[PDB]
Amino acid sequence: QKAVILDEQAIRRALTRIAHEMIERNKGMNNCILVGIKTRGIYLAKRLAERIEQIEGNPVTVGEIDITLYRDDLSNDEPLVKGADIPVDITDQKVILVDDVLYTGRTVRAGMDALVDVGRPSSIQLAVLVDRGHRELPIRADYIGKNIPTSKSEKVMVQLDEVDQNDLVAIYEN
Amino acid sequence: KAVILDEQAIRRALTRIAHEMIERNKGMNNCILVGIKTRGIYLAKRLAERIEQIEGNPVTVGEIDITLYRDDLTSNDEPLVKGADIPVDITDQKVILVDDVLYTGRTVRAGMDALVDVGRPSSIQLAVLVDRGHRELPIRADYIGKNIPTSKSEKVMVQLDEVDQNDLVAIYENE
Amino acid sequence: QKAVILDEQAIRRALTRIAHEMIERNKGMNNCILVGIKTRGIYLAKRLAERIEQIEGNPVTVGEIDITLYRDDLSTSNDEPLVKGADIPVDITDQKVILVDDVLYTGRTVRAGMDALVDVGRPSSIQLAVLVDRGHRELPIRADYIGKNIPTSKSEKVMVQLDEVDQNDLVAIYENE
Amino acid sequence: QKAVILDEQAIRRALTRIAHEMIERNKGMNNCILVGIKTRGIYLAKRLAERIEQIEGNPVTVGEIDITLYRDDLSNDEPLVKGADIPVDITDQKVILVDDVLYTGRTVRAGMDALVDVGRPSSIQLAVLVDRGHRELPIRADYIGKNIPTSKSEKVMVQLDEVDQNDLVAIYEN
Ligand SMILES: Nc1nc2c(ncn2[C@@H]2O[C@H](COP(=O)(O)O)[C@@H](O)[C@H]2O)c(=O)[nH]1
Ligand SMILES: Nc1nc2c(ncn2[C@@H]2O[C@H](COP(=O)(O)O)[C@@H](O)[C@H]2O)c(=O)[nH]1
Ligand SMILES: Nc1nc2c(ncn2[C@@H]2O[C@H](COP(=O)(O)O)[C@@H](O)[C@H]2O)c(=O)[nH]1
Ligand SMILES: Nc1nc2c(ncn2[C@@H]2O[C@H](COP(=O)(O)O)[C@@H](O)[C@H]2O)c(=O)[nH]1
Ligand SMILES: Nc1nc2c(ncn2[C@@H]2O[C@H](COP(=O)(O)O)[C@@H](O)[C@H]2O)c(=O)[nH]1
Ligand SMILES: Nc1nc2c(ncn2[C@@H]2O[C@H](COP(=O)(O)O)[C@@H](O)[C@H]2O)c(=O)[nH]1
Repeated sequence: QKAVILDEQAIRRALTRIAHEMIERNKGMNNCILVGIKTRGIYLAKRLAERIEQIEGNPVTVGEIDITLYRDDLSNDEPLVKGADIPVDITDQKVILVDDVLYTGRTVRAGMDALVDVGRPSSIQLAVLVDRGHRELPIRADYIGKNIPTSKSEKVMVQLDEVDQNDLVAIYEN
Repeated sequence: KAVILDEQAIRRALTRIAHEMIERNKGMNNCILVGIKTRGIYLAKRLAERIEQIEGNPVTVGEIDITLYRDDLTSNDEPLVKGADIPVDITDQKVILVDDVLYTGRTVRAGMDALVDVGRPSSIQLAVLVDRGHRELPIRADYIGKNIPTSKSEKVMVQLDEVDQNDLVAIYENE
Repeated sequence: QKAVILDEQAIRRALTRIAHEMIERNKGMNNCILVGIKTRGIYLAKRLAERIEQIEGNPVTVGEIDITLYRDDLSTSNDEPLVKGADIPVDITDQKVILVDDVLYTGRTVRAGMDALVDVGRPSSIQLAVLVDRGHRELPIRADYIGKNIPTSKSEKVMVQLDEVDQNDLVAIYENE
Repeated sequence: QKAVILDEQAIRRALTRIAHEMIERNKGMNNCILVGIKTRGIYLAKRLAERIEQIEGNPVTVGEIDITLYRDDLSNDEPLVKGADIPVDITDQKVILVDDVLYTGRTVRAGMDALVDVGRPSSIQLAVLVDRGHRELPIRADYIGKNIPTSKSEKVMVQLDEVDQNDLVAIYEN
């Protein structure tokens, strides 16, 4: 069992709204790059970029960051960057990280630290489809599809058509 | 004096708000916009046109007019409804009130009451271009163009093309 | 079957924090009156008043509002809270009034309370403190002071127990039925 | 000058309220340490620690992080950690960073990086007296004395008695 929170239509409308928020807050998307985290983040980033191209008429560059969980186990797991593929110079550019779910914030901090270390973007923003709460760092998403309250024993399933052959956000037990 | 939104920023805020309204109401079926006073009504019409463009269905726009009444002896004026024109039945429908500036919240409270003498809507939401803070009632906007905390000794000037021949939001010293 | 969200200590901490937020935002609680809604709101208001008296050294006046649900459109359609009585022992004109309730949900109860106060007096402002905000607002109303956000799903509600009313202090979420 | 925002009394009330928030959210402040950034942050952390102990009778440890702005030209400056004095093991502990003003977020990110790398706290929170907006990273304060959006062309003056012989927060055109 699992409670469906967003269906395909609700995902589409949240992403469309997010695109218009990005255009609003960046005053056009000139000099902005989207960088998706991991598989689902990258597909979200591509969906946003296509939407923005359609709205403004200019392409938006999309990069990728890969992040993987390392364990003791010996426990605090640690996400570490395994690779980045960003096809343009980010220095003095606005970078928007994109991910499916925000939870502790540790994945984004790794992504942020990587970008800040390797380039000097003028700013880094964050867009997520879901914020599930329970942050363990002072990190917040600038753009949020849906706030989904959860308990620690719950997990959010994000399905995307490209990866999963369904567009759906649902909450489930472990 | 600061300019806070220029014409382009106003347009992008209203476009975003339209998409927010479609999102949260899951399509703007069974949802009506009601504008407060002159500028709110024009903002409501702008939002309605945008929504029609996005979803392909018209959205009904109503109007509420609200006048300030005053007593003798900074404060104590009371906004009262002086007319409403809502062209459809609002009972069991979602209504979104629309205004330019949220300040004390007293004007919205007068509008919220009025709505309830014309239908029992299933819910009432509020969209404003600017929230300037200093609420005197527990009222909040659900959709906000720009959140702009101000001092009591400041004022927000909202100009709209339909009324003022220019689109702008700026803050100036009340003094 | 319920999850305890706040125990007696966490309720005390939230209310203590709320008292300090009130003092901060009102820059002292001079010319402020607390008005509790229904039974549990009133007891919360009294607790908050006692705390504020302790912090600032001056008593805070507490009033009461009673509010009851009426039905039926007779077609079922949404119930309407109406004010049944109010006991406010001082003049509120030009005073700050803080409404106090246990749980904020649609906002309709507070709108009735607010409409009443604004009608019969002309306070300089009205604020709202609640122990719990459960979400699902149907009106543009928010609490100024909030003990705990406890979002509820469709089948859930929030149980609030207070020592004065329930012989125990606890906030828990439960499945209705 | 352009505006006062907090006088002494307001600073005292905001810090008292913050202390109560910290007791509430951390359920007492057991296994929680405050770390002040730079001179003014450290004085704020000390005021908060003293208040917290008075409320429930439990002492709070205060550490210090020093952070200096490095420049590449004589507006992309970089705050770097110059020193830290953390007097207890922070592994599996909650840490609260404390500063006077949050602006771009880059100072906090440097401080965070300094903690997260050199201890493994269970979480890191942030308390500030003023949030002045214009963030350039997805960083937010958990505790805020006063939320004060500003233009890039104004500065926030924070005066604290320990240093400045006056308590005040004000905005200045600069
Ligand atoms: N689908 C899903 N991903 C999660 C969930 N919690 C964490 N994640 C994954 O882990 C990262 C977020 O976790 P955090 O690092 O913020 O704790 C994201 O890359 C996300 O894909 C969840 O509840 N559901
Ligand atoms: N244009 C402008 N209108 C204001 C301002 N403050 C209040 N108002 C107007 O008065 C109403 C809101 O004031 P409130 O009733 O919320 O105090 C709105 O209808 C708005 O048009 C302001 O600072 N600028
Ligand atoms: N950026 C900026 N904000 C101001 C100025 N004056 C007032 N404000 C904003 O409005 C609030 C004023 O609230 P007051 O305490 O004056 O009622 C401040 O907290 C701040 O957020 C100003 O000169 N510049
Ligand atoms: N104990 C409790 N009371 C509730 C709950 N939901 C609504 N209420 C009660 O109903 C009123 C608020 O409901 P509203 O009018 O905001 O929909 C309050 O007076 C409160 O006592 C809940 O989940 N638990
Ligand atoms: N007093 C003051 N300090 C500031 C201001 N802007 C940044 N800072 C200092 O710089 C840090 C925050 O800047 P950030 O790194 O967030 O851009 C804090 O350590 C703070 O003391 C300001 O406007 N006034
Ligand atoms: N109240 C007030 N806020 C200001 C003033 N100047 C700037 N701000 C705040 O700072 C924000 C950003 O300023 P901007 O970066 O757009 O110049 C404005 O949206 C506004 O909230 C001012 O003179 N008074």
